[PDB]
Amino acid sequence: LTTTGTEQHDLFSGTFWQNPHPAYAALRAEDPVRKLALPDGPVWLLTRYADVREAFVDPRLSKDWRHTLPEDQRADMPATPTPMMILMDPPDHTRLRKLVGRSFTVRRMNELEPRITEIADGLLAGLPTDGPVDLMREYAFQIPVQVICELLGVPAEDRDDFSAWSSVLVDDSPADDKNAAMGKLHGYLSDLLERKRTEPDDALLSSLLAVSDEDGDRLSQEELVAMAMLLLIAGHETTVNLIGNGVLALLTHPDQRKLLAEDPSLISSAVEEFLRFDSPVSQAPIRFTAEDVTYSGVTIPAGEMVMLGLAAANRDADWMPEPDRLDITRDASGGVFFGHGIHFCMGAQLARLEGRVAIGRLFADRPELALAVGLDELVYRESTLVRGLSRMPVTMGPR
Ligand code: HEM
Repeated sequence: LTTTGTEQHDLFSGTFWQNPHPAYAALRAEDPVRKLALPDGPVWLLTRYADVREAFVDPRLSKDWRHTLPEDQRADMPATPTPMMILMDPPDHTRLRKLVGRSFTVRRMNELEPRITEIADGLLAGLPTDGPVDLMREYAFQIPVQVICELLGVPAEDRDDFSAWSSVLVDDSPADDKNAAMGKLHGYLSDLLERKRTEPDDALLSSLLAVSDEDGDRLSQEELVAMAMLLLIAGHETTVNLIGNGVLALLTHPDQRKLLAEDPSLISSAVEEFLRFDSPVSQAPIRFTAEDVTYSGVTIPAGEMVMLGLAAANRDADWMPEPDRLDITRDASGGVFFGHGIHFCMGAQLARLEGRVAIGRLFADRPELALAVGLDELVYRESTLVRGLSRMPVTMGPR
């Protein structure tokens, strides 16, 4: 629907998709705990930073879908549709992350910088010198999935096929295409595991197979494929939009772009602001209420679905002073863009690394980069959990 009073802004419909921020601010001020009638049913939205951050660590906001279901029917059901950690609660979540963390290390993420810088340069060389091009499809879409390929150790021949299948999930609409692309990804990854079981290498897939703890416990076929699938889902579309929204932020702010060109080393700090200013994960994945929770005088009953407004919260003036202004020189301190608590983005370090390499190399390579269309001529994807551009037409300019 829409907001109410003073002046009303569209929600998850119409004008919302071009700029959801005026709508986000109205909610924060007038209506911060709101049951929203969506296509996929009724979900609650928390928009105030303080509530969002609290909700993240509150155990009463569970990742278990069974909390919607009555008492006597929960014994029947699995805790998860697939054994992914983002859908799991403690202590099951604790064991899974502990075991994957033995392979998906901050070191391994950081070790990819040379391989990341290669992928970026390869696409930059493949972009035209003269004339307009689509920066989303021809650059922004391509970096993350190829980083994910290097991570998992997907064969070089099949990398372009892998890239295409994942892009169908990122893409706007068709559902059957999204359901079948999942199918041949899940097929390819499961197939790949067994090939790495007899021919191992230095890549993450082969690394995850051999993982043990103190007790001698490991990962089975189910969990390994589910982790592979999650790494791709949670790390492709999300990273694409950090690159996308971040480049947009610079092109639509001539002052800040001057600051970065005159001082390239600001890029690490710049990424941090792009994540706060225009958060690619607009709302966090669904949480379910185990018991009744109260926020801003509104009680969400037990069994309801809750989304945490990350993009909204990151512009709360109670947290951040002058929060609508883009300042790359800022100090992040507690941006809920990577989440907060037990579920905090497990690939967050890879995400920042890809963020600085993609955005930093591009503006170095193409200093006279410009938008090819007006800001109101830009089209965003109409998806709940994402803020992101379907296309970004840019002129590369001379030199
Ligand atoms: C800048 C881009 C990214 C953003 C904004 C982002 C955001 C998030 C957020 C908000 C969560 C928590 C979801 C929740 O609490 O419901 C999350 C979880 C996760 N992200 Fe990311 N992410 C990004 C990139 C990546 C990358 C590159 C990877 C690695 C391939 C990754 C892997 C994960 C995983 C595995 C989780 C689940 C952690 C857990 O629950 O134990 N993400 N991400």
